[PDB]
Amino acid sequence: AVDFSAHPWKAPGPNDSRGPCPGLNTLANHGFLPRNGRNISVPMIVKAGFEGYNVQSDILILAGKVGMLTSREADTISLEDLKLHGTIEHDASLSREDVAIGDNLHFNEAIFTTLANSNPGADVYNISSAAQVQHDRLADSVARNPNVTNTDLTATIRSSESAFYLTVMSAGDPLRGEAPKKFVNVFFQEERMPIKEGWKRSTTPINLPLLGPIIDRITELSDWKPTGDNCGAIVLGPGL
Amino acid sequence: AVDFSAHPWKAPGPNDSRGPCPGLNTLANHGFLPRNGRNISVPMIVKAGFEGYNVQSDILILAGKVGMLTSREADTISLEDLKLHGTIEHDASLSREDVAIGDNLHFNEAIFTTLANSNPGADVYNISSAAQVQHDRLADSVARNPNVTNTDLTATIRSSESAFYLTVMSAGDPLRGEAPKKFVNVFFQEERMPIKEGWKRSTTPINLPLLGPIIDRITELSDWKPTGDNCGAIVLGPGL
Ligand code: HEM
Ligand code: HEM
Ligand SMILES: *[C@@H]1O[C@H](CO)[C@@H](O)[C@H](O)[C@H]1NC(C)=O
Ligand SMILES: *[C@@H]1O[C@H](CO)[C@@H](O)[C@H](O)[C@H]1NC(C)=O
Ligand SMILES: *[C@@H]1O[C@H](CO)[C@@H](O)[C@H](O)[C@H]1NC(C)=O
Ligand SMILES: *[C@@H]1O[C@H](CO)[C@@H](O)[C@H](O)[C@H]1NC(C)=O
Ligand SMILES: *[C@@H]1O[C@H](CO)[C@@H](O)[C@H](O)[C@H]1NC(C)=O
Ligand SMILES: *[C@@H]1O[C@H](CO)[C@@H](O)[C@H](O)[C@H]1NC(C)=O
Ligand SMILES: CCCCCCCCCCCCCC
Ligand SMILES: CCCCCCCCCCCCCC
Ligand SMILES: [Mg+2]
Ligand SMILES: [Mg+2]
Repeated sequence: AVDFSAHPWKAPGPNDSRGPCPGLNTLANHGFLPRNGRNISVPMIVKAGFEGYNVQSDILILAGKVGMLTSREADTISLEDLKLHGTIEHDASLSREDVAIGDNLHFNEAIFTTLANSNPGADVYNISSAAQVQHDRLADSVARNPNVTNTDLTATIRSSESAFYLTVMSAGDPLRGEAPKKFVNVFFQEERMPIKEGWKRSTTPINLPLLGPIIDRITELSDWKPTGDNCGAIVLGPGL
Repeated sequence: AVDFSAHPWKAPGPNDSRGPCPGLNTLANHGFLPRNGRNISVPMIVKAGFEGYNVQSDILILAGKVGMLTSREADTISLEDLKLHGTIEHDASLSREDVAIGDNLHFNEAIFTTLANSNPGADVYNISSAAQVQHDRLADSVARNPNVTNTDLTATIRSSESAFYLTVMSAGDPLRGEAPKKFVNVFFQEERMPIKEGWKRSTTPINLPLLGPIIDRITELSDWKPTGDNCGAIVLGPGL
């Protein structure tokens, strides 16, 4: 049985590995993944994402094995390894800076302002607000980053990530594609499960069939267009 | 200290998974990897390649983790999974057909004829013969396959594979970049270590520093040019 009371939030120490992903960082901060953020396998991620968020193995195996490429080890990563630019890590993040013009690893409040201020007049973020934020964040990178990369692949990953915050931090059925701002804000700003605030793990499995139409709708509403190269080539390992 | 008498060749049975790679197939056929070809992890590949061939973890971790993408499992593959087109598997193979116009999985004697007939008048294959074979195999694909994919990435993989047969099946120092035809022919045709024929595991470690200049020289001598977009994008998982 999973006992959330047995999984308290603790702030990471200075030598606990944390990465650019709030999903995995939050799992580590609650001990669903190792609190040190090290020696993490795809099986560990699969189990952690299921226990913490009811996210299913389909998306976690797919994403997990791509993430494994970022380390030099046979079958594990440190969470910090995931910052490797151009494997999964991309420009026009929701809460991090572009690597060419800043820190692509740590939560940045100034970047996060765009998301925080989205969906004015409501107490939830939803698909249309998520799309607007993606549009605005990409425009910011195009304006300010002379090395900006924007491809079909980065755009899809970005929509996947928005679909994650909308589903995993939902109050009701994750199908609805909306999440309380108070929950999503805690998730990004503190990398904590907002238990005190009333959040509970989804009782509905979050899998590719559920996420797919949400992802596609976020993309559609974001008014995304190709801007240049558009080759969806990933970096296959570190130090190439 | 490896005892190859403890690792006899046995023909694969009808339920044994085999893939497009003679290196891994041969390891399975000698029980360095599971003879059934199933539930193979990157650690297993690292250990197997070391024990069988003296191939080091640098190349096997890098290649292994890319290979893991081809399955639906968290941290293992079946050898047959590696046939997934556009992850590692490519057009203009040495011993398989292009997927668009034939069987990209099984050894094909007619394809192998080009390699078998290379370096006429010597009893070895070497860097210049390997380069000629790559040139000729690519020309064949460009002639006969309207869907040919030929990129910096596929060209590098192809030269890596040639460097592998030249080094792993060598008689003396793998550094020399030459291997007896009688050894290489058995390797491809029977997916067997040619022990009876006089082959022994290299006493020199085969790693990226050793392979790199061989790879680069094969490419240089092959009179290579890209096709089309030259997009080095890999397929990130099955059933996309
Ligand atoms: C399934 C539960 C997970 C959730 C809820 C989740 C959530 C998120 C969110 C919301 C972001 C966007 C952060 C931003 O734009 O500032 C993100 C980024 C990221 N995630 Fe995850 N994630 C999960 C699993 C994974 C897995 C399994 C990996 C393994 C590769 C991963 C790797 C990353 C990376 C590398 C980024 C940085 C992308 C970027 O913004 O540049 N995530 N994740
Ligand atoms: C252990 C030492 C290795 C050797 C000596 C070796 C040798 C070879 C050779 C010679 C080929 C070319 C076959 C051809 O063109 O017909 C090949 C193809 C291939 N190898 Fe390996 N290999 C090794 C390790 C690996 C590993 C670790 C992976 C992935 C886990 C891998 C995946 C492949 C794939 C997918 C192909 C097919 C590429 C193609 O021809 O389309 N190999 N290998
Ligand atoms: C990582 O985890 C594996 C599996 O539990 C263990 O055998 C190994 O000793 C660990 N390595 C480190 C760095 O602690
Ligand atoms: C998101 O919320 C806003 C404000 O409540 C609303 O106007 C908009 O239609 C919503 N979008 C979706 C897709 O539910
Ligand atoms: C980034 O862009 C600048 C300005 O065009 C250029 O000088 C530099 O070489 C680029 N760097 C990369 C990472 O390609
Ligand atoms: C082993 O491989 C089979 C398919 O051949 C798969 O169903 C099974 O889950 C695998 N198990 C693991 C996790 O190694
Ligand atoms: C090959 O290319 C043609 C033309 O671009 C395309 O219609 C077809 O679907 C492709 N695939 C195969 C394997 O024939
Ligand atoms: C390969 O062998 C042939 C025939 O012996 C020889 O002409 C050629 O120079 C050799 N090339 C290399 C790279 O040693
Ligand atoms: C954090 C999300 C990572 C997801 C990686 C792969 C999913 C994206 C779309 C599917 C693969 C890309 C080719 C269509
Ligand atoms: C199976 C052999 C190679 C497949 C993956 C190679 C990874 C990308 C190549 C870049 C560096 C390796 C050789 C120079
Ligand atoms: Mg980023
Ligand atoms: Mg092939």
